[PDB]
Formats: sequence, C-alpha cells, structure tokens
Amino acid sequence: ASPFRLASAGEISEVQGILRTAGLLGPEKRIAYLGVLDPARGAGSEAEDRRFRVFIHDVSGARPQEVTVSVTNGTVISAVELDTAATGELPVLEEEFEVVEQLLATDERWLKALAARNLDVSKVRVAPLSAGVFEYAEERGRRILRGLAFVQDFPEDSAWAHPVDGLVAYVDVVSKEVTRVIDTGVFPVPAEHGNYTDPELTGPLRTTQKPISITQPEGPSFTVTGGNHIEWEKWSLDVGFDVREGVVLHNIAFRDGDRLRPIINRASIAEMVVPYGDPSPIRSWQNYFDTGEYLVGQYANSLELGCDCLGDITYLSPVISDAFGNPREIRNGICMHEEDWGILAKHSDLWSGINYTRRNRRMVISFFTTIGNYDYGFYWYLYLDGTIEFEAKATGVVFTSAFPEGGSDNISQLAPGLGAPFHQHIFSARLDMAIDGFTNRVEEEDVVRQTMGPGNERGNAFSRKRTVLTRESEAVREADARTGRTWIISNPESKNRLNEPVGYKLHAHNQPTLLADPGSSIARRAAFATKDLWVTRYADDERYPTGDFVNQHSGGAGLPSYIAQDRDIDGQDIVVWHTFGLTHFPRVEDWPIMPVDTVGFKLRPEGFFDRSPVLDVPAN
Amino acid sequence: ASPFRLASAGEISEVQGILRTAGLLGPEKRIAYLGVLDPARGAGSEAEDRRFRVFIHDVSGARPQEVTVSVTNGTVISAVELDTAATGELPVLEEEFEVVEQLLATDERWLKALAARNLDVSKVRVAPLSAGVFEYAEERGRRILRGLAFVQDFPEDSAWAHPVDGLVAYVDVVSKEVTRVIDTGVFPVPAEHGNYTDPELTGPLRTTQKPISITQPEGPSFTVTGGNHIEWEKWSLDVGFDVREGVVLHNIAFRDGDRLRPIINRASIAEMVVPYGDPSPIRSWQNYFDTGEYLVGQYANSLELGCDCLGDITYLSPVISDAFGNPREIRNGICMHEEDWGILAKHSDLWSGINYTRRNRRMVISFFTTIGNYDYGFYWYLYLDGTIEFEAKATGVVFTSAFPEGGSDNISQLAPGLGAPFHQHIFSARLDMAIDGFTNRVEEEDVVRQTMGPGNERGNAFSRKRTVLTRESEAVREADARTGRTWIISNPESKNRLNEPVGYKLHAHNQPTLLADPGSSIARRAAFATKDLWVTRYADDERYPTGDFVNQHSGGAGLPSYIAQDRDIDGQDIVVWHTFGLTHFPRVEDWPIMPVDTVGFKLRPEGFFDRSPVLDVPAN
Ligand SMILES: [Cu+2]
Ligand SMILES: [Cu+2]
Ligand code: NA
Repeated sequence: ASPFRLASAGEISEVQGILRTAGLLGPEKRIAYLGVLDPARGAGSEAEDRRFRVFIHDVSGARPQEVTVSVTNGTVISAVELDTAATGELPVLEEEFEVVEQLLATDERWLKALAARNLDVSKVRVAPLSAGVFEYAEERGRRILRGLAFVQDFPEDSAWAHPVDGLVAYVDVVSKEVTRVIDTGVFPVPAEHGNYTDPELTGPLRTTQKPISITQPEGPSFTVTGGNHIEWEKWSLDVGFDVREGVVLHNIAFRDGDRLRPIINRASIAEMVVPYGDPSPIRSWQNYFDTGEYLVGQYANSLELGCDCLGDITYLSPVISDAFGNPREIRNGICMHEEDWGILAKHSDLWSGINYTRRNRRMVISFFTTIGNYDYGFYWYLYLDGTIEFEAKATGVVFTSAFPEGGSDNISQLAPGLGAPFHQHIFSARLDMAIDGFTNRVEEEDVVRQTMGPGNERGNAFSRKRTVLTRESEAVREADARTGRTWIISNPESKNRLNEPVGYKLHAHNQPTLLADPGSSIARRAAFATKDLWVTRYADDERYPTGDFVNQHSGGAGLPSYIAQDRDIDGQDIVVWHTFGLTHFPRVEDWPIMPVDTVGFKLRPEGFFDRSPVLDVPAN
Repeated sequence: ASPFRLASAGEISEVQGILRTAGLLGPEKRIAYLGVLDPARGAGSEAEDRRFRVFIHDVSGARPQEVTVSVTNGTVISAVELDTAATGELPVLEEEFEVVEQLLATDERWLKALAARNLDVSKVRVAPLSAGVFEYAEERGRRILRGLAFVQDFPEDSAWAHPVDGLVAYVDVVSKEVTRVIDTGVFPVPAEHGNYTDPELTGPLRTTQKPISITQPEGPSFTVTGGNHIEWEKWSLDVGFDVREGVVLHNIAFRDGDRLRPIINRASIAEMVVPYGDPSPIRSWQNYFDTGEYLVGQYANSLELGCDCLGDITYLSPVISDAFGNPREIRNGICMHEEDWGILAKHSDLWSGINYTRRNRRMVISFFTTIGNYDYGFYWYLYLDGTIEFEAKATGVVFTSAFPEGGSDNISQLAPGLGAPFHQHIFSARLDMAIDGFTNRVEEEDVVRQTMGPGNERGNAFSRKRTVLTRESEAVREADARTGRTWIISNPESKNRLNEPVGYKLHAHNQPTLLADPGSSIARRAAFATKDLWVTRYADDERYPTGDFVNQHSGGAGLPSYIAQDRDIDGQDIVVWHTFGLTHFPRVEDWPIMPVDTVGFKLRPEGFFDRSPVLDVPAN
C-alpha cells in the first residue's frame, strides 16, 4: 500500500514490458540505471502512481535516452534523447568492464609494452576505471574507460600485489577502439604476493578467541510491516533502496506521546568521490565517483549471518534491474538489527539516596558494496535518545603502484618496491529535512570567547552565537573545529514548552575537505567536496550534488548551479548537503588487506523535546 | 610477585602501623591521599620495594606532611612539612563536605538569607565546592570550601531542581568559621520537580524493549594472573588503581611473533577540570579539578552486573585507604570484558574469486565515579588491530541556577525559571610512551596542499610534512583540524622491515580547549588545558599537569614549569600530555537526568608492524 515500498520483481518486469511495447528496449538497448521516483510534494496524495526513471544506453552508438514510465498505468510519461557531450555520459555498465581487458589483449602497442616487461598477456588483469575530463579533445561525446594493469600469477592470486607501473591505456568501449597507449618507462613489477588467506603469510591461525554469543530469546524489539516499514522504540521510518545511492531512509519520525513528529524526509549518501593525489601521468586522472559513475547499489554484497551481521538479524533482499530489464535480487543485501550501546544515563545521588542506571540501544541498518579493490560499509544508526548517526566503514585492498627508487612525496611504501598513492574518500550526505514539518531554517553556531573586563571581572565567561542562513548564496559553509562550529536545523513555527524553536544539531567530524587545487578538473566536477555544508531550497530534480550524469561531465553540474538560484531558505522546505571524508596516507598495516577505518556525522536533538525523551526506559 | 600489583588491604594496614609507630599518625591526623609509587627506571633494581606516598592532614591546624613509606622494610623514607600557602592545600577530605552544611545552619547571616526567601533551613542542602584562588586575602593558607544552596522538598527529592540563586557562603573547615555570606538578591526558587523515577514524570514505562542476551559459553578470551595482569589477543598489560587518578594502565605491550614489544609504559587521566562560564558572582569562581582536588578514585561506584556492565564480566575490587589509614574495598569497582566490534576487514575479489570477512573485538576496562551531581565513566579500549582508545562518558544531573527573567548569554533554560550555566569538561591524558623501548620522539604531521603547475600539471597532488619536536620549549602544540594535524610517536632506533622508524599516530577529536580569558585565575591554574599537546622529558616527580597540590594553589606548578627546563626530547624517554574535552551548552534534553555524551582520543599503529597484525584472526 505504501508509496515508499521497495520495488518488486513484478514492477521491474512490467517496466521491461512497457519499454518493449513502446519500442524503446530493442536488442541494441541497455538499461544503465533504473529506479523508482519518490512521490512529489503533496500532503493529500491518495492515488497510487508508481513511476520509474530509466537511463537507456545504445550499444550501436545512437543517442541514449532518459525515460520515465508509470507502472501503475502501463504508460511512458516522457522520453528525452540525450546529448552526452553537453550533459554527460551514462553510468558505466558492468558489461563494459570485461571489454577493456579483451580489447587491449589484441592491441599491438599494449602487447609490445607487455613483451618488454616479459609479462604473459594471459596473466595481466586490467582495472577498468572512469575517465574523467582532461586534455584529450577527441574524447568529448565518446564513452571512454582507462585501464591500469596488474599481474595475477595464478587464478587465486591477489593481482593488487603486482601493479604494472608506467603503463596506461585509453579505450572507446562503444566503437571498440584503443585510442592511446602511454608507456612512460619500465618499473619492476613488485614480486611479493599479497594473499591474505595463504598460511605462508598468515602463520598459524589464533586458537585464543572464544565465542561471543548475542541472542534475542524473545525476538527483536522492532517490527517490519509492508516489507520495509520499521517501528522501533518510538522511531518510525521506511527503508528504501536505489541502485545508485544504495540504502535510502524515508520519513524518519519520532512518536512523542500522541504525535508522530517528522525529523527527516529523506536521507541518503548522494555521492562519494575517491580522488588520487599522485601526480604521475599514469594516475593523475584517477578519480572514482563510486555513486555517480559506478552505482554503489548494484555492487551490494549478500551479507552472511554470523560473519557480516551478528545477532538476531532481519534481512531485506532488494530487487534491481539488470542491463536488459530482468529483475535481479540481491539476497540478504540489507541487515537490520538492534544492539546494546552501553550506559544511557546514570546517577547516584547522595542527598536522595537514589541510584539510577539505564542502558542504551541502537537500531542498525547496513549494507556493504564492493567496487573493484575497495569495499565500503554504510551504516545508519538510530539511538533511544533521539540521536541519528551515519558511519562509513572503509576496507578492502588499497590501490597500488610501484614505489619509485628514491622515494615519493605522494606515495607510501607498503612492501619492497610496492607503493600506495595518497587519496581521499569523500562522501556527500543529502538530508531532506523536515523538523516537525517542512518549514525549516539552518543556523550556524560558534562558540564566543569573552574578554576579562566589566561584566566579566574574573575572565571566566564564554558564550555562543547563532547566525541564520537566509539565502542559498550565503549557505555554503566551512567547518571550524577551533570555534566548536555546528549547524542547527530548526522549525521557527514549532516551539517547545519553553517557547523556543525545536531543532536538531549537526555534529561534523571536521576532517579535511577536497585537497586538489581549486583550478583542477576534479575540483570543478566534485565542487561539493570543497565545502563542508551546503543548504538548498528543495526541488524535485535536484537529486545529486554532482548532477544526474557524472561520467565524463566537464564540471559545475549539481550544487554550484543549484546554489546560483539564490532562493529563500529561511523557514522553507530545505535540503542539507554535508561533505565528510577520510584522507588516506596508507600505512604498512593497511597491507595486504586493510583493517576498517571509519568516518561519519551525527544529529542530536536540540530542544526538540520538552525534557529527556528516555525517562520511560525501564531498568530491565 | 609483580611490582605493579594492586595495593592490598594488608599493605594499607601496614602503612598505618608504620606511620603510627613513627609518630606521624596520632588522633589529630587524617590521610588525605595514599597511593603506591611506581618503580623507578631500571630493570630488576630494588628486587621488591613497595613504597607508598601519603599526604597527612592535621585537624588541629598544624602543618600537613608529605610522607614516603617503604612497606617492605617497615620504614619511613622521608617526611616533609608543607607550607600550604606556598605549595597548595591538600585534597578535600570526605569528612569536610558534611561540615559545610552544618556550620551554615547555625550562622545568623545564612539563616537571615533563608528567612528572606521563606525557606526552611532543614530542607536546604549545601553543595560543598572547592574554592580556587581569587581576591580574598584572608583565604591564603586556610582550607576553604564554598557552598551553594538547593532545596530538597522531601528526603527522596532531587535538590538540583531547586537552586537557591543569589546566595553563596565561604567556610573555613579547619577553624569551623563562616568567613563570608554573600547575598546578591532574591531569585524565585524553581518549583518543578526533577524526580526521574516519579511515574508522574516518566509516564508508564515502555513495554516494547525485548532482551538482548550477551554470553560467552566457553568463558572470556582474556586471562587474569597475579590479580591484575591481563593477557588478551596478543596484548599484555597491568591494570592499576590509584585513589587520585583512578584506573591506570601499566606496561602496555603487544606480542609480535616471538617478541613482546612495549608501546605505552603508563597511561592515565592525570587531571580533569570543569570550568563554569557564568559571570555571576554567585558562580564565577566555580571550577572543579575532579582529579586533583577531589580524587576521582575515592568516589568510584560499585558496578552492578547486567546494568552497569553487561556480558561475561571479570571484576577487580581495588582497596584504598580511609582517612584513618584503614583499608576500604571498592567492591566491583572495575569491570573488564571483551566486546564484539563489527567488521574488522572485508574484501570480495572479482579476479581471484575469494570472499573474505573477519570480525573485530575490543577489550574494555572501565570504572565510574560520582562527584556530587556529575557521574563520569572512564573507558579504555584495546582492539585486535593494535588501536588503543580512551573514551570518557559524561552523565548525571547538570548543575543548575535560576534562569534570569530577561534571558542570559551564559546560561541555558531547562524548565520554567530553571537554568544551567555553560561549562566545559576538560581531561588531561598522561601517556608515558615506550614505543619499542624508551628512545622515542614526537613528530607533528600536517597535510600539505600543492599548487597546480610544473610537476603537478593536473592540480591533483597532495602530500604531508612531518616536523620533529626536538626540545620541550617547542613541544607545546595546538590542533589544526583543517590541515588534518596528527602527532606520531616513533622510535628512531627501531625500524620496520622497510627501514622506517616504527611509530604510533595520535588522533585527536579537535574539540575546543579552555575558553576562559588567558589572564583569568583558571587559565593560570589549568594552563595545561589551553593547548592540545605537550611533550616533556620523563622525570619521576612530574606526575600531574597541575602539580601535586592543586587545591587553592595559584599558578606556578605543573606543565608550564616543567617545560621551562627545555630538555632534549629527540630520541629520549618522553611523556605525551593530551588535552581533550567537551564544551557543554546544556539542552532541554539534558534535563532532568542527562543522556551520556562522550569524548576521547585514539592511537593507531603507523608502520609499527611489518604488515597487518590481524592476518591470523580466524573466520569462525
Ligand atoms: Cu583509502
Ligand atoms: Cu556538562
Ligand atoms: Na617514556
């Protein structure tokens, strides 16, 4: 019944049939993206209309299309032909990955480069990487991938231990042409293996770990209804899934006594970029837009009980489309569970004699994706006290290079002759706010130091200041950890019992933002990553901070163009975009498989409730 | 056996007997501090010589003494008379707290102030607080406490809901004299109760929480030998307890194959200060040095299985001295257990076909202390991957005031007429480092941005720089979150297999440091709190960042005096002092009992190991 239900296999099958009957899904067509559209703003929307947005690629070279279909009515709403030289190429297709290695295997320049290095072409794996936009005029309007080579000594070998430096190739994957092969010089291929399941490397496995058993003998405290609607400890929300963004949370609300109070209308990770900081021409173009170029939802892992998710686990198995419109299930792709989270509140009072302890809990919604060498876990947490938190967990195998004789200012050494280029992992959270409703504003809160003097004779006072962001042109903000800077999202029309506007405070980790030069290609294409906080006025079509078509788009799309409209955001329907990331100088301990590192943000109530919201938690 | 074993009841009784026999502990004497001294530098050395340091107060007004005793030999090693007007007063005695309310109840100025407010003296509780050093010349050399009043409507009432603003009194607790009673005017006493166990306020308790059961069917993975020596998943350490500092960690080492490698010789929270930012004369003197003035270990809670600590718990019950030298056991005062900690490492490789997942765990060592209205949890974590982390959990009841009718820039409103002054909670971690031995150095690491141009034509490169701190005068450092600043502790004489010095990296939370005016009394007494990182050369008597005697001591001791020696710290036996804290602008949700908020720091290996140290973790 819910407009926010997960897409079903039958819905995707019907999209396929509609596209087919309409003549838009011939044998030369490929679906590069398919997803359900959210309902438009309408607090009286009764008629069910499930609409899907599709990006259709053409393998023969014809122009691609963007199509919207109504599966409820069995109709095509609109279909637009795309000029990709202007608006950007479609996301990379899974089937285009294999094409790069196969094309290069018959190119005489590639084979000559491998022969000079005494490498058997049958053992050379090619990582197919997005191209970006640089100096090659012949690439505009063409679907390009760039390839970097790694040697696999045997079929179960970790090829990442054996980069082939000094060599890169560019490939047109539509016309199947190798456009350039660049060979800058012979580097030794690092010889040590990185096989983290080889006993020669692990040594004898530990026998000292005893089991930790986490069970819920009466079942979990949350309920799931309608497939994806969660109720847990006064929280209410819908768990969505999109092939581009991954897990999306809808309609996050909190039951405060009799009233269901909205907090966040839609929360997602709307982009994530991995820029590399090695100036070598072999890699200086390397920037992954994992969400926008690759689509992180389509590479989601099936999560194994007891290994990936421990405890009493409830799974969702989202359905996506393959390249031909057939539904594909990602079995056990989302884990949901609650877990103990230590002490919530504690006080032992001398005067009253009362000793009081309560425990905390959090609800966890998670999925994991794998893009080539990297694996990312996305975790949303809901706490008893009203806190919402997101955490990204980065693991996998670091991207490698040769370690140059004489060292490097931009590459870490991991093993003899083996390097790991410096890079960042930067995320954009898109938070469509609805604090007690849609009339919201953002205030920037700084600590204020005060000077010793009249009214502050002992020099102990300090205070704080709040600045309302009133228009989009002034709503591009930077972190300031030294002044304790946070941002408050409030509803000026909804007051708590002290007659103060209700609000939530955003706490950032204050990690560095994009380090690249402001004139670089990546700074233009990932402009969102240069500032910690952006606020826009809500609009239906302003979905991603990098625009709809990120692959090989020249720049400026997304947030810089939205913000230019300079719309009123003071007590309006607004969207908060928070940039946060990890700056990774790889360490020896990251090799040959990297222990998890984390980054995130959290939102805490700030006078949203009339008192602590967890006074009714029992002692248990 | 071990020189680092916990003090036993018999050792404390023996100290009492030695002091009595020596004539230093007659009926007018009180023990204000007693603790075991760590062994001096040198392996083996004294075979076994357990020495105790004692601060002895005299209730007749005679000069107090500092005494060192050898319990092994039954001798007084040294005993020195203290001039407290010079070097500071002794820590506050538990028995002195009761004195304050009783003395005020018979003072006619106090009674007249209460009569003006129609308050029954039998219902007025007085919070006895440390005095600091301000403008009152008559306090020099006297033991003073200051008292703030709260009304308790009935014996089980939370008095914190009913502050009596406009009133403060100062008390000489040795001569039993009320020195001053200051009344700046009548404020309404806030009338709403704050009784968080009253059903009228909690409402009906939730029935929705189902149990989470955490068990270890084969017992825990760690072993405890010699009372306090822990071995867990390659870690080795001794858990100490001191009545001033609380839990102290000794001899933290990691078993790397055949070798036990030292990392940290001694880790403790060596001071913690809570300064208030309300310029009202009623509270502008208010600064708690919970460690140095009150002694946090003295007020450690007994922790209840299933509520405070959940899982398979191993307890330690440390013994401290009471004011007469009798041993007192804090039953179940320290909880130890291991916890699942999610995914450790994960990769699904397309080319090799291998899917790999391992889970993380951490060892937890914790205790909780209650100082009046506040309750603090101290948590040390050891992780499988070599990470060490500390986290402080702040909860309890916020300190209250009236909320002035026309508002305030320095106080939050929590309830009608009820305010909560702004304050900070600032900690000092003292890390006596021993990275692969005692020859250590500290490097500050900043990210370096690079300009687009020759050698960086695409404007993508970024790098980092490390600056060695060579002398104490240059080792007072500030955070810089914008440049990703961290500090590396390395051993220049111990190299990993890549011929790089082994090291650990300190990751700070980059929260604001002390906000008070640098000319204030608190900035002089808590000078450590004005900077994020200090490095000193190890010395036996440089134990606390505030000096030995903090109570009513002006500036002139502690870290600023230590670093003036300007000692060589480049490849030497060094101590890192890290300041970190919370800046608390109280919110409505903090009332009437505060949900936990947290702050901390972590240390991660940085080329300490030759590869990932968790390759031998099993799947299971
Ligand atoms: Cu990385
Ligand atoms: Cu506080
Ligand atoms: Na040291």
